[PDB]
Amino acid sequence: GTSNRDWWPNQLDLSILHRHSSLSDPMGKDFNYAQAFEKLDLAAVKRDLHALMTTSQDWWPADFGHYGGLFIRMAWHSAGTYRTADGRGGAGEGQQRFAPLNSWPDNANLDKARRLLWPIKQKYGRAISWADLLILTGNVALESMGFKTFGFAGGRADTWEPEDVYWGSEKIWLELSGGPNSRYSGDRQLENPLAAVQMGLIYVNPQGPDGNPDPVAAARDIRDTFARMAMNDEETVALIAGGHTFGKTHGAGPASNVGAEPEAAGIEAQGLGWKSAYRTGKGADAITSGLEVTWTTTPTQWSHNFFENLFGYEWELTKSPAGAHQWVAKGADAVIPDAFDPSKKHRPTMLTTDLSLRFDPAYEKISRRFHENPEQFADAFARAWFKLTHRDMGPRARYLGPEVPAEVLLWQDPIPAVDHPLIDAADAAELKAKVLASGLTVSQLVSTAWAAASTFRGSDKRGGANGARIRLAPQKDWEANQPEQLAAVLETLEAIRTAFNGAQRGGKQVSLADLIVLAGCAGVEQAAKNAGHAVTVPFAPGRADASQEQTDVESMAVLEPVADGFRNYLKGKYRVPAEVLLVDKAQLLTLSAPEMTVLLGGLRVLGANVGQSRHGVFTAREQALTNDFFVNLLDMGTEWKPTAADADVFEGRDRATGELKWTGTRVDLVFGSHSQLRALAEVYGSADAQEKFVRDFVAVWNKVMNLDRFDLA
Amino acid sequence: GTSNRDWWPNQLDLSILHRHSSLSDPMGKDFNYAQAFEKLDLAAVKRDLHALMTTSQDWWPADFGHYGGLFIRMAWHSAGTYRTADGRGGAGEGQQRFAPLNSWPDNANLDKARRLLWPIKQKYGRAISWADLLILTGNVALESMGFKTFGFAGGRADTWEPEDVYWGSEKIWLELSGGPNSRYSGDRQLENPLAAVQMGLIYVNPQGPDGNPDPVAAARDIRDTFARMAMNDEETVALIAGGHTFGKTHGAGPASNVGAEPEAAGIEAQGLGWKSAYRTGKGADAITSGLEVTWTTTPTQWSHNFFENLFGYEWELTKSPAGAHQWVAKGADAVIPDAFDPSKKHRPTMLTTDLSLRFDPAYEKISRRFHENPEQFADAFARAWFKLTHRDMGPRARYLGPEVPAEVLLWQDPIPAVDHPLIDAADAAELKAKVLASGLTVSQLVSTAWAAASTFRGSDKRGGANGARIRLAPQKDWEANQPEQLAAVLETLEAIRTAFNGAQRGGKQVSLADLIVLAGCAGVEQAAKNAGHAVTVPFAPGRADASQEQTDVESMAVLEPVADGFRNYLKGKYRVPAEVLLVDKAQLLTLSAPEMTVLLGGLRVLGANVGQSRHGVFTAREQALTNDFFVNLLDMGTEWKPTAADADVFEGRDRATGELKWTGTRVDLVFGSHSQLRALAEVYGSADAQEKFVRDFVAVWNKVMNLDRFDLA
Ligand code: HEM
Ligand code: HEM
Ligand SMILES: [Cl-]
Ligand SMILES: [Cl-]
Ligand code: NA
Ligand code: NA
Repeated sequence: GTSNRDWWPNQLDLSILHRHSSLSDPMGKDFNYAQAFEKLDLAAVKRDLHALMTTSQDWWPADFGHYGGLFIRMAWHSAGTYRTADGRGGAGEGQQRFAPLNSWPDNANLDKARRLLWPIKQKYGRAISWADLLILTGNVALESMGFKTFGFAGGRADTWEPEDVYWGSEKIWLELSGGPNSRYSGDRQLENPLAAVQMGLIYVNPQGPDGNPDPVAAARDIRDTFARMAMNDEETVALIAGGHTFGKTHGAGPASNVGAEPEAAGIEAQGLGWKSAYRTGKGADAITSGLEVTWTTTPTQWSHNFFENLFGYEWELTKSPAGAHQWVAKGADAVIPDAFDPSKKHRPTMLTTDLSLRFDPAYEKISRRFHENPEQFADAFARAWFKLTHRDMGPRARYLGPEVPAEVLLWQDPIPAVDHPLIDAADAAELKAKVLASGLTVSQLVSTAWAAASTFRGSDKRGGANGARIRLAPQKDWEANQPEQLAAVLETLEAIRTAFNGAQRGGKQVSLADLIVLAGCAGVEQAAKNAGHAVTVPFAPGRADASQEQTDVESMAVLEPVADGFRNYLKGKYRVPAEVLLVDKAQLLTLSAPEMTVLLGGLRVLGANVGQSRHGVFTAREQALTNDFFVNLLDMGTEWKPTAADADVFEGRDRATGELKWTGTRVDLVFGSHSQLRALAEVYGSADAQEKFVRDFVAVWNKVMNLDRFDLA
Repeated sequence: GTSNRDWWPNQLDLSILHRHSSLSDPMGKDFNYAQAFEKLDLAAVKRDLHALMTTSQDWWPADFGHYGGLFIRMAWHSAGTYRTADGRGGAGEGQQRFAPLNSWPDNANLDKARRLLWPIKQKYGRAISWADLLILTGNVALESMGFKTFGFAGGRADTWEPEDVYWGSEKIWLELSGGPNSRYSGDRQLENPLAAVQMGLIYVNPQGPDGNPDPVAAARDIRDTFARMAMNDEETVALIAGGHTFGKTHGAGPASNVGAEPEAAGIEAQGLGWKSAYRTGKGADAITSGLEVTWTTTPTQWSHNFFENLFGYEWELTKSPAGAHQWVAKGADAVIPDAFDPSKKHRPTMLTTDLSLRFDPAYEKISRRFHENPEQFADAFARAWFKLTHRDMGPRARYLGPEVPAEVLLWQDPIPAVDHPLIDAADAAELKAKVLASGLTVSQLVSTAWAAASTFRGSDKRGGANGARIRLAPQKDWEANQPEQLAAVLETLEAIRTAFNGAQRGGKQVSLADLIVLAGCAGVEQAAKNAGHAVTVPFAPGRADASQEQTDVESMAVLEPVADGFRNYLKGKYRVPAEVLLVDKAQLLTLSAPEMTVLLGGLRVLGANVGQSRHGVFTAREQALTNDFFVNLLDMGTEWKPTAADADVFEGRDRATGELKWTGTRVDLVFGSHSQLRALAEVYGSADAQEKFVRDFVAVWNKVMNLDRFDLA
């Protein structure tokens, strides 16, 4: 059946904004996963998981009698899709069980691992999500094998459909770089927001870059992709060596024996895939990656044998039974156990990417320290494993259950506890009046609170106004935030804060994070009053202020808005049309298409544009909250043409006289072009809509102010 | 950006079941369009529309000074996408304003018509939908030009995104027949459910079949496509000749002058398309279809001149200025007015498809009768226009406003008024007890009520249990309905009804339509009791019994389920996989994916399958309402293989013993295969879910029972 995407393959796609509707969710409207999980008997789940580790199923027999390596791999891949650039991927939504991840070549035979878990998922039902269970299973694997983990938080609610993520443009699984849809350009520069070297891989190719088995050049790919997953060199070595302390790879015969991935398999496969024609197709004969490597002498027990072997032997190149490049210690005795035959032993083997940890000079220093000090290795690995598997879980306030680690980590963008009474409604009213009396304008107030709150992204639940990090490095100097205007606003607000707090009794004080938000509320209230309407914008106190020392500046860089259509801002010139970047930003802000539409048309007339640009300011009463944007955008009396100077800026002229009325960008004019967006703009641009517009504006404004407020959840 | 549809183009698509979520709807959850419309001042709207008719705008000047022709065309195209095979298309959702219809070649320049109506839409806002306004504007055009309409009903709520409709498989707009994706095969047999001859046409090609200007062969296409749109010969001739009493076509220069359709046009085009480089690009120079025909001597006034000209002249083949085939009157004087120059006149002209009305023998007899009896023509066209524009609106209970015609029409599938007191709760308890005492089984009761209620389709809102049409021709004889079993159930229920009604006082009686549904409720209650649960199923009385003379048997045929996965029924072999047919039926029933899931798993264990098939009856307690379907479908102890005899039937065998446990179809096993469906099935198949399953089952059962209950809405 031919579809709209077939006829108009470049039209903007809005369906990303209406994923995750109540229609696709089996749970009731009022289901609260946190409440369910808080009553789980986590200890009982962990006992069942422990027993599972050594209870082999004949349809996928356990290597060495123990599923722990499989399950660590499973949990690492669940977490390993994460990209810092947009926060997408990661374990936090259990997306490994949906397309396309459930069928990525790097996730081969993890469909077996998930299926092994069904009896436990079934037993506990809605009290443990799949997302939580994949991570918990990896922790219990670790623990069962003698490794002390750093802790565990629950609270990853399940999702019910695929997320829309850009994973690349290649049309062939695993395509080597340099093709028509190459993710590389220049001197091996991977395109943002991608964090893997080939389509369908987690990070790197285990044989080496595009299959070339050079440990030195592989190290460059590891470093780059791990950095794009928020891990530095120490964390990267710890994670790779830690994980390869356990289990084995699977490459017993040629890869051509392996059949269709799950999404392509027949219905009788019942959601499994990669059925293999090689011998028994499983167990001793398993084929997963096509490598055949077993790292340590005790693959079911924590040890420091990975680095003993890596440093203790000299390595030579060889091929697995499927023909993949890997390495063997030919000088070694046969000390590595066989997974099924107690009468066989094997020499040590390593991947090309393992040898990277010894032959890249920076890695070698770290690997040597871990080798000589395996207690340092074990702490670094525990910490990095916790970070890997919680990186996309959001603020610590989301963490559930009895094993949450008490240590506060810099990467968590931590918010100090509030130890004092909060402002009440009367206090908030007094502060709103003081802000408006200071001389700060509607535009200043709205722009500042927007800048503070709109760094939130729901992909990894980082960002938002909590912390008052707008006042700190680097947010204070981001171009989108108008650093000299911002500095003057914050000085005024800080003076108001000092005066209020100095006048109080009995410990009551307001944070600057709360005041920035409250002051934006006052701006919105004043804008409505400018338009002849009395409204109260809701405000919830309880944000706290983080310090510069509690703020990782380099980690915060990926939150910088380089495109913010809601402020008509584009930091430079991108291949991606600006209207596409708008929808992407709306998706990160968790906005539907109606909410995006109302919010943008109101921000335009409140004076939120960077630089005070006139683009899209389709009103003669700027700083009044009206539906002017929509009424004037939709007026057929105005004709629109791209300017000679810039094809992405448009002039709106009176159709009869030629008189210049307005200018606008693609972000502005898409609302008059796109057939779904224009239908929305019509609702808000109708003569009966002034009350609706104001109410819907205030509701979406409040939603944005509260995106990071999981303390109130 | 590579998507799941790219990697797995044949995987089942569930997004169709989650269109139209509250996420995409700008109106609040509680907006009630019927209530808004009821308060509109329709008379004020109609005065505005009358004024618009001759208010010419320079960007699209009115032909002859009057937009009426353009607007009748616009309304005829809004309604003209309708197909009886599935009920999809039609005017009832205002889909003309969204892709792909807004950009179909046959809808060229209707983007201008819709834009002319923005100021009226804007003025009245939410109280008049676009869907209603398109139809209203066509009525006003008719009225304005001297034609008295049969009436008008409001009530078509707006929608906010494209419907998913199969419009064909061609990848080229307007592709002629016999291509790789041909919609024709055999002896010009058009594939169901399609009702147009080429992709992007409303019905037929105005030049003739595949462009061949043969009025006789064109007549064959007209008859077939119009019958696929629920119109017989009399209605077809009345509509074409009525419509072409007005206005003109547009073909002033070569079609190569006309630019991108709306969905492909530049952002500066602000939602319009087909910009033309020919002279002024508009008005006297307009190009729409490429034909240049004006039918009558008074194109802005109702007349009898269409049939005078059709019969009064002999016709010669000629070419328009764009090169299209059309016809000109031999020897005629220049009597037809020019649209813009009062000093020019033109000879009568006709389309190939107009000449069909004279040269097809059956049409000629009707056209002659209308020529000789123009009052008969006027009444037939009025009646047909009402039917055209209301065919997809559903029961008369949905019709709103002061111009609804009182006459009840056979095509409306009419339901007699209720003139008596309804049964109360005590009476319903008494009847349920009589039903369960009769010996009728759970399977009988559930199957009968399912058969009665599941004929509903939300595309055109036909069907459903109101009317008790299951007892009439043709529903009583449909194979899916198990005619012999059904007859024995109905006999028993009709005896219960007669006895109850005979014992009443004061006019109280129960209809058989209500009793059928109440008896199904009793079956579900009994099934719950069988499973050890205390459940009460909701029941709302007030259905009435329609007569055979109120039930057009030929129109009812299109409602026959030839595939009903809910009963594991497939009438024959289709190209389309059975699971795809299931999702299609769930969409017609207005179900989401969770609702489809719960409903099918419950129906299986209640004994709803046609023929008492054991396919998918994964329980050892048939006729008990449990979640056995899900728990047993998801048991990894069972292995599934297609049978040697039929690849679409599967055996489930104990994996260790080889013993046969179950059989299933594709409909059954898709719930264990498709990654989104299996996630749903896992919720219902978990140890904590028996209560949720029962409660969600009873809710979706009741939803299905009430689909046509617009008397309660
Ligand atoms: C440069 C990064 C990495 C590469 C290229 C890599 C590559 C692979 C490959 C090719 C296998 C074999 C899959 C199979 O054939 O069964 C695998 C196995 C495994 N990997 Fe990694 N890996 C990386 C990092 C990780 C990390 C960060 C962890 C966890 C902290 C991890 C843990 C595991 C485990 C436990 C297995 C064994 C699976 C089993 O016993 O069934 N790896 N790795
Ligand atoms: C065999 C079925 C039909 C065919 C092939 C047909 C074809 C066409 C075409 C080619 C045009 C010219 C479009 C343009 O260039 O602007 C048109 C115009 C029009 N048609 Fe039809 N038509 C059909 C049925 C109908 C019906 C059922 C109605 C209404 C009851 C209708 C009402 C009109 C009107 C009023 C116009 C004039 C538009 C104007 O003045 O701008 N037609 N038709
Ligand atoms: Cl994601
Ligand atoms: Cl439709
Ligand atoms: Na994420
Ligand atoms: Na329809």
